[PDB]
Amino acid sequence: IKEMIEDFISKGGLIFTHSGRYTNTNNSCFIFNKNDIGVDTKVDMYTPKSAGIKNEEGENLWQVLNKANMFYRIYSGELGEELQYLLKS
DNA sequence: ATTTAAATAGGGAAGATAAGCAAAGGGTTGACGAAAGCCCTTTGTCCCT
Repeated sequence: IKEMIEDFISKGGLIFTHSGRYTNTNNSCFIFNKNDIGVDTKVDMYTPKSAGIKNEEGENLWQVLNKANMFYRIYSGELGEELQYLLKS
């Protein structure tokens, strides 16, 4: 999923768990919390115009990153530092 | 204006079953998009001659 991670970081590409776009659309205020991520915490992601890339199944990065608790699995660092550094950046 | 007070209201048995509750048709349309790129303009800012 590195070929989709670098594509999302080549775009605007922000990841948050607290935003203000759910109240007013013209906000663009994004907050990521460090003390709230757990074993089932789901996060959201923003890029301009919601541009994405499939994975030869019909899934973007958001559909991959929330299924089977993958975000904690890259976040805790059990998949190596090759993708954990890209996730932390 | 006056006009009475006491005693008591029954026990029993039943309250029917059979049949069926239609069929087609339809259920509106129009407004309520941010981020980025591109040219054009109108006015701060320094200039000379």
